[PDB]
Amino acid sequence: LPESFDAREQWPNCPTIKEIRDQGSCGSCWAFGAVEAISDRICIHSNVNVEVSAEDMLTCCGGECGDGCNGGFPSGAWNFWTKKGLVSGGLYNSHVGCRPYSIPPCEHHVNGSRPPCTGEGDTPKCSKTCEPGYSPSYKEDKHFGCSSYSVANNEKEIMAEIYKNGPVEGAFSVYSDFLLYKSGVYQHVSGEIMGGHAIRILGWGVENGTPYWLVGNSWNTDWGDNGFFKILRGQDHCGIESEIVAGMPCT
Ligand SMILES: *[C@@H](C(=O)O)[C@H](O)C(=O)N[C@@H](CC(C)C)C(=O)NCCC(C)C
Repeated sequence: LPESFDAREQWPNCPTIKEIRDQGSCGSCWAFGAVEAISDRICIHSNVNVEVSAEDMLTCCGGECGDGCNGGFPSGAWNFWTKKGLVSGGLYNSHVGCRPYSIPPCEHHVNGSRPPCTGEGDTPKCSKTCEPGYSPSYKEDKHFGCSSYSVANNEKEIMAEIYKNGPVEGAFSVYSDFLLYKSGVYQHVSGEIMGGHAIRILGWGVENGTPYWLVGNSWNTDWGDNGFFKILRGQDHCGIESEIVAGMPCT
């Protein structure tokens, strides 16, 4: 394994790997970490560029994944992918894919032209139909996964998984001092705990002797380092290595 690795550069033909989405005022991170990583993997193991609908995951998985905008279980989301599959769907107001995201983007602890995020957003309905003008039908646009698994709390194994199969989904404990992240390798030094937050890990590296994980957040591009952040690697820091889930697309 190399000292550094960026999935964005290792797979130039898979643009989704470098895109950052916005969960809006909804606790749907569990669904985003998943559909983002899944999109990357569908592109990596079929070389087809397709943005998997976060809308489909968040609204149609049900209790098996948790409680919609109230939070969910990452590994459950990958399970739903292997059971029911996922349709395509782009960004809010994009009109791309079968089911585009229906929750408006917002400012996540930063100032901007967007409305501030307000954690109070309800889970949209599970509508099994594609937006008008889209083809094929909801049923026909389903992308299925052929396996759903959990990577061990092991740095080398997690690095190996990403190295061979692409980005994975993970989760960590967010503390108040993380909200203001801008650059460098994040390390929790103070602040109360805000709760668990699922994300997408697409690589690793070392910055001034400090090893880290290259992570993609779901709070838009004006947050952090263009939507991404780096976090201490090798110490299960604030749980970053304790909940790694991924899977493979059917061929
Ligand atoms: C993520 C978000 O910030 O939108 C969201 O809070 C979430 O999925 N939280 C869960 C923690 C996981 C990432 C480990 C969560 O709290 N859900 C588990 C409990 C639900 C009420 C079923």
